[PDB]
Amino acid sequence: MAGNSIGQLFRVTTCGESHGVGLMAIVDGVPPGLALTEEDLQKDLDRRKPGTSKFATQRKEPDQVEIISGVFEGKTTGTPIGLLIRNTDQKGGGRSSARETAMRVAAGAIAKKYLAEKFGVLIRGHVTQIGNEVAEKLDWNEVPNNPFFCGDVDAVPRFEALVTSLREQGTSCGAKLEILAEKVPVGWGEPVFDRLDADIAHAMMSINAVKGVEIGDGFAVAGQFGHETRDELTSHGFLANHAGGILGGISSGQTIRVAIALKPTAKGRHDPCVGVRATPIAEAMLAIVLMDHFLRHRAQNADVVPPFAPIEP
Amino acid sequence: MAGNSIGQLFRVTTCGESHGVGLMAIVDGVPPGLALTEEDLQKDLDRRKPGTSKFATQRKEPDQVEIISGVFEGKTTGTPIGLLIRNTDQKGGGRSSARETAMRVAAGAIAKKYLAEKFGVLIRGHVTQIGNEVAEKLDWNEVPNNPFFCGDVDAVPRFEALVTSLREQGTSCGAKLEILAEKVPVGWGEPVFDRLDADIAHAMMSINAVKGVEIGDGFAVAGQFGHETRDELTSHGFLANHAGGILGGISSGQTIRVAIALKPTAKGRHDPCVGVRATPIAEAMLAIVLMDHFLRHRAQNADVVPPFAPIEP
Repeated sequence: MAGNSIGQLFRVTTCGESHGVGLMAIVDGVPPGLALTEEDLQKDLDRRKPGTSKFATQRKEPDQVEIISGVFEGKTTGTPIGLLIRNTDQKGGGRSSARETAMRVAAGAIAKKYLAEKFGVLIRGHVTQIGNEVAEKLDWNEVPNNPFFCGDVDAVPRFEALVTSLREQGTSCGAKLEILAEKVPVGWGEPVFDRLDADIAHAMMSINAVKGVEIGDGFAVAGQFGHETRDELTSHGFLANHAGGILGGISSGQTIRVAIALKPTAKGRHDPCVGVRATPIAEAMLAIVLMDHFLRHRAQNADVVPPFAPIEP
Repeated sequence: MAGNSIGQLFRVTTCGESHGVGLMAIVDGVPPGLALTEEDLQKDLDRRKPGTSKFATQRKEPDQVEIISGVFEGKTTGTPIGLLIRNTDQKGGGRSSARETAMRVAAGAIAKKYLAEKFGVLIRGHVTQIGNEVAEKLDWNEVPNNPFFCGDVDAVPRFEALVTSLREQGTSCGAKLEILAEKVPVGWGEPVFDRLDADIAHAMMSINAVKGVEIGDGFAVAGQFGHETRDELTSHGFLANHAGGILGGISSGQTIRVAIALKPTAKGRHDPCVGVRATPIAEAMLAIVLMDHFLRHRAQNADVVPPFAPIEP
């Protein structure tokens, strides 16, 4: 069955079998005035498989999302937004689990686009590891350039070789993704039980191969020592973002760092690392949580008193 | 300034400031007929101090939980159960935060008893690592013999040396705890968004200082390769809980394995590794989610029927 809803104020409620007739979502709480169209959503959808009709050799135009309510004349009305995908599962039956993820990613798209305009929040994820290959550096312009979402232009070949290797031998490997949210206003999160890190973990943990979630330095913290605050020299600065942007479960101000670990996954099926495909959904999940908490934080302000630096519309 | 509640069927709602008059919870959803008095709760509350006789230079009584409603003649009636702790702030000297943690432990104590009596579920935690010291073996008998919740009697010496140093040096260190849930029935959890692992993670992260949560093999999984090897005479059995007792977001029937990483914090009240005192609260939170998913699982179906299982009173 299903626990098919997520969010208090930004709410996504869904349904649909991968083999069923179609897939649906109702998304509540998105304020009126947001330019929004189907294309905005597909573009994130189609990001899940980074091919055009290019990617799978003879693949069709993919199944397309349709906005059924909530948008008037290109803009959000501020009523509940309905999404539909009709499954053109072309007329033992298998199942492709990109259909099971669609509604999340279409909804996250809505929360991304809203948070980018309003705040310039930018939510982006990259695979740091596949099995025994690690990326060692980050270049945002590189992650779209290779089919692993890898920020390290020199590991891409090494990742590529490991994928080529596994394919040969009827195996598959684990993955670790990092997702970041930047330009996130301070103060979001709801201790005790709805800390921003908690909802994040909750949300990420809805993705299927996930075995862990961490925030900031995450697990390394186990081995660390409390050597961060009392004495400085003249130059130094302790913005290492050890907390990964959440402290006491409310946003810092700093970028938000979350990592997750996806496990290995069971004609030639080119399996081998389905985990990299989780990036756009991991990005989706984070957006959905931040939007929810945006709305909660606003609902708890009689009205605003900044603070806001030289302004950066 | 709170999101002060957790659960859908087993629901726990709280309030109380540490220097407020008192602390309260209202716990919803416990079936009638569980044997319950204040003592079943203090035992758990008083476990935040592995030694209560074992204290630095003086100890108060301490502070006693009172059950306000939902029990008759020693038994849950099935009505919401009210809990209160009146702060004897005493009307400085010694100040502790054990207070923001009490209603959680008290309510976990309840979930825990019900699970223990009904399904014989066993939820215990142990500290696997403090700073640079790691414990190797687990002997449940050891766990309450030391003040570290440590299951390895050869690590106790080392943990003691480490902590004794750090306190005189004035340094704090992080910890890593493992919490286990044994004899948990198969079936529990609610995908897509309320998977058991998602709600575990969510809950673990309400504990301050947690920077990571992992299920089963957890972060090891990024570096792993996949198959159920193999077809030959010796090959590894599926029940090595790689999954830590959750599959596709629902309990497997295997033991539930959860690890969390807690970061270092910052007269003789110096907390070098407060992380170890989090063990009872991680037990409570795991009990609270389990209890919740039990009821939700009951609610889902009209008729329970085999497997025969172990449902042991």
